Amino acid sequence: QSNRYADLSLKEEDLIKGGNHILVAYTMEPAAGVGYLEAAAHIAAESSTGTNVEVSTTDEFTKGVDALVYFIDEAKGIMKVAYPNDLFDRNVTDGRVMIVSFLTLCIGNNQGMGDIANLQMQDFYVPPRMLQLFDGPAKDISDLWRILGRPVKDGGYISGTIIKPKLGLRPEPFAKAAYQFWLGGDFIKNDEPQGNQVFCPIKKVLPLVYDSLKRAQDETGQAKLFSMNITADDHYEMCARADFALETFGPDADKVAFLVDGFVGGPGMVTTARRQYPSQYLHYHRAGHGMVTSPSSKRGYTAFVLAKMSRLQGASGIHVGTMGYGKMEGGKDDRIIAYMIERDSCTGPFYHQEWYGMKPTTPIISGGMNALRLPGFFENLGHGNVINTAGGGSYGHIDSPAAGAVSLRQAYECWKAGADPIEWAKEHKEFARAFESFPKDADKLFPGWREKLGVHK
Amino acid sequence: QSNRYADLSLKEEDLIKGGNHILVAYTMEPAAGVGYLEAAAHIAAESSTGTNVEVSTTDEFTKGVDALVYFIDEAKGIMKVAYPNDLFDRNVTDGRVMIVSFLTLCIGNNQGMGDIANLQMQDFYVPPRMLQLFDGPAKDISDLWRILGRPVKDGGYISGTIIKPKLGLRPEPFAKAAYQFWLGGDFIKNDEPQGNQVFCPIKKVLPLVYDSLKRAQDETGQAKLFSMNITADDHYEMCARADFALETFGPDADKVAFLVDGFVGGPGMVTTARRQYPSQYLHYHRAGHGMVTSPSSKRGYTAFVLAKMSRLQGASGIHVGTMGYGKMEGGKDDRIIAYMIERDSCTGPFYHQEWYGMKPTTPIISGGMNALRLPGFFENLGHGNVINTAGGGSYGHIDSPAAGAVSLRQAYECWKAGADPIEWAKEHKEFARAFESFPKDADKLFPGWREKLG
Amino acid sequence: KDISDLWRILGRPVKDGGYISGTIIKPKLGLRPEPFAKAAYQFWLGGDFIKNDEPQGNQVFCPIKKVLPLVYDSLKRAQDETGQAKLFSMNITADDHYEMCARADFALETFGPDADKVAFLVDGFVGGPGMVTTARRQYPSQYLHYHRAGHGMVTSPSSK
Ligand SMILES: O=C(O)[C@@](O)(COP(=O)(O)O)[C@H](O)[C@H](O)COP(=O)(O)O
Ligand SMILES: O=C(O)[C@@](O)(COP(=O)(O)O)[C@H](O)[C@H](O)COP(=O)(O)O
Ligand SMILES: [Mg+2]
Ligand SMILES: [Mg+2]
Ligand SMILES: [Mg+2]
Repeated sequence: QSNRYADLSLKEEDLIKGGNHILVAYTMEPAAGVGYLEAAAHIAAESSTGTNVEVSTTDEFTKGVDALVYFIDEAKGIMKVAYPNDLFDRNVTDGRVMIVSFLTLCIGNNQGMGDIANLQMQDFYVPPRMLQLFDGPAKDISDLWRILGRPVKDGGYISGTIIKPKLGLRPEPFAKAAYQFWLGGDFIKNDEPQGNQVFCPIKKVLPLVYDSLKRAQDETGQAKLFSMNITADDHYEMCARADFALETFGPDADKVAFLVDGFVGGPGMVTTARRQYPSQYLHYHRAGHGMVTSPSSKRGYTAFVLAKMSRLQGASGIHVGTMGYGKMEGGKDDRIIAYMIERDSCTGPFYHQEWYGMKPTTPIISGGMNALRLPGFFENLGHGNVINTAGGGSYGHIDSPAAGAVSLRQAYECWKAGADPIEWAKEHKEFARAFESFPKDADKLFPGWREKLGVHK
Repeated sequence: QSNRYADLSLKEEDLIKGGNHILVAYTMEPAAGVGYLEAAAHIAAESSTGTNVEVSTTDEFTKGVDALVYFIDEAKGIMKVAYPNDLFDRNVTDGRVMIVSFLTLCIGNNQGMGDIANLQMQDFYVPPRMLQLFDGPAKDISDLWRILGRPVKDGGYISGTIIKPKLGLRPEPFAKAAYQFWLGGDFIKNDEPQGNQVFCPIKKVLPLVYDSLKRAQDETGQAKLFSMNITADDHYEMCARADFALETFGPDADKVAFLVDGFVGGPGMVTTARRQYPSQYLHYHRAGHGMVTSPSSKRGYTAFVLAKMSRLQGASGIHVGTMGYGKMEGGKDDRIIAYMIERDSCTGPFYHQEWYGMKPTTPIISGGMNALRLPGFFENLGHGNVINTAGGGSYGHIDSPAAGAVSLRQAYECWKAGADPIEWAKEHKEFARAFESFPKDADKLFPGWREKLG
Repeated sequence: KDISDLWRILGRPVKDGGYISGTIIKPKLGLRPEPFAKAAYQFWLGGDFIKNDEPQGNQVFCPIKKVLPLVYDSLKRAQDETGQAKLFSMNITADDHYEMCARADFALETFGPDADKVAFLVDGFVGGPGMVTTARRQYPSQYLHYHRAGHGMVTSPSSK
């Protein structure tokens, strides 16, 4: 099928300039005894206009929408395919494109082919017209900065946490833990699985959470933010939770973000939040993604691809990991993921992308961070225009959750001032106490801290 | 954490009899330098009530809902976890459980832990009360048999296809292609990506397809079935397509199945079809699943787990592959996947499951099949109470799509009669002509066929 | 839905699960919410199944919003004490389609994790096919209890 579904003489520069194709770059390894080009061509066919044999029903018009392999490097195990724009599904309702079609064609059936050892998407290019037909984000970090009374341009670090334990707190205990963090921090979110468990019903816990928000706001003089999980199988269940949340928070309802477990939940749930509640910050939680985005995986698509898709879907923010600075699987090069979702112009691993003013998706950092690890994280990224949720780093603090929230903020102020963390600790109590809260991390990152800070009987 | 999130003295037999836990069996390999139990215990914690450090907010009540490792085999790389039922989310609207919560906890964050090399679910057990709170299927194959005028019990083989090419046919060509197959076959479905492309809009093609269904019904005197793709990001787009489909088919609207790309589309799209249009057969298409279900994968979950979940979600039927008899990745032991979704009582790789009358999900066979390959597939499976869609096997036939449909039916009749395929071909032209349509398959499966068939 | 779904909830064989004990709340009209809830609790200590009498709904002396949460408390209390599941069949009969749905929605929300144990009773003969289909099509996952009040006006042995 090489003759029909491959044209290795096409120039990528031309395919991009034309603006008539979505381009996709994969890593690929063919099965034993299978030629590399024929594998790529079969993938292109199975991912667009054909199957594994000739069919009587094929006409010449069909060939015009064939996906085409325009580049392969067998030595490097790379293949690139051009997908004509007209292949992708459109809403009958409003003509917009849908991400589920992109997934179906470009990373659907080709993941189960017997003649393919493995196939993973590394990057993709979206031309101007296709980008115009995606929803894109309706809210972004600047809306949160505005609420917090900080500059809508470069408003900087937003301190946050997840309520701990991840499951098991009853309504009153849950509301109290929320209150305690907000005395020092900006941002609280449900842990990914917390919803309407029988031991902590939503109708009971949420009004109490709002009371905690009000009390913290009155006492601190600062606005507070809450990100609520509305993930659910039933579309109308999602809307029921959402409707109840906004009514409950009343005059502070703009401060309610909606969290959706978008990876295991799928594009449907993300779009429900985005289209039915565009005026609420949409928080994309990627739980489960590791099953394909892991460094050891040669299937599906990468974390980078996921983040870039989420921006098109209309996520206000998305988890991008800790880039090797915490407890999940990530490395320092993952900073490109944040750049791609927050900048108007950025170059991915294979494709440069212009966003033409589409709103930025906030990079949200979570997973094993604390005040001691943050200075190193910020140095790698180059800035702090982020939301940083730290469950362990906050509730794990020896003094209080509030002190934990403060320690996170002081760590950012330390890095921003370009100061020495140990010396910074000498003038910032909460930050200093984080060393004693997480001594194993302290010994590794800042050896000799006990001696320098006078932490001894 | 081992002391808290593992109790290897718990008896699995007791955990099952109690009916208070969902049990899950994984393959697991810890990261380098990490002990197996400490890995397992950490996995249990991250999948329920805790994190990687102690927190001041922990109370004693939280421990009662801790997930517990109750079994490990470091040598075989197996671990099993008991998840208390109360952990899982419930609708405020109607109290039922949701599959996305099961996914979030049992195969969510645990796929990205740095101290875990890999982790994949092999099987799970659902106790009676949790099962009562799942939607389950509302329609099944017996509903199709009833329409087709066949016994609602063991109605047997349903011949089918996918329209080929998978993308690109315009409305009139598309509808004409549909008509040609139905002259011989029962069942047509959209290929997984076909919807409202600009070269073939739904409002244009669907009325033409219905015309094709009517012409074939009048001419064959047999009822026909069509499975339409309604997959879409927007819930209300799905409903727009569904509403239009039912109105268009009018008095035959009961013969319309709704196809959903449930893996890439997610539980949200499946439940939209299941709950808003329960009286329509819901066809679960598993496009994308190979990224975790592949034999080469050590992450996510297996095809078996996926299929078992789909039944809980309320799929009327789901793709289960060709079990090593076609072009995708599958083997003969995959027949257990079909058994688990269609039987009332079956034993999985790790757990026996009673279904207590929940409707069976139809095993749908698709992917590189033709009349020559079917006899081997049926012998392995043991029956033909299946829907078999063959795109290439049908439109690939040298004579016609109708002839292709007949050859598929004749292949089932051959196996059912326990006949020799080469000798069966001597009395069935359509079946015989399938040898010439796919000579390469013919040479492998039936060497010397050219001489015997002349 | 059918009786096998009820057998399943009750933990009995889904095939030939046998006798389901039940009752109607007495007096047929007149109990206030607390008295009504108490009567429900008392039967459920021994029985499986309770249903509204055919006319009981939202009378001014016993509003639905008041009584239904109390009935659910009684169902829970009986379940906890007997270790047996209990069933309740609620009248949602009403002229207005949207009144029926309001009652149905409120009932399922109220019963929360036990909402599958709520049946919907419809006075189908005097109420007509419209009301029956409303329950059947808008709430198919809830057991539909057809009450034939009024039927005797034509079905009587004396009727021709
Ligand atoms: O459940 C958890 O583990 C977290 O709350 C982190 O808690 P801690 O702050 O206590 O570690 C986050 O949901 C994960 O980090 C998500 O991972 P990611 O952002 O990589 O997708
Ligand atoms: O798109 C296709 O390739 C098919 O129409 C097969 O066409 P052919 O009959 O022409 O091969 C099916 O969708 C796949 O088999 C799905 O795979 P699975 O059932 O394994 O999920
Ligand atoms: Mg979490
Ligand atoms: Mg297909
Ligand atoms: Mg009565």
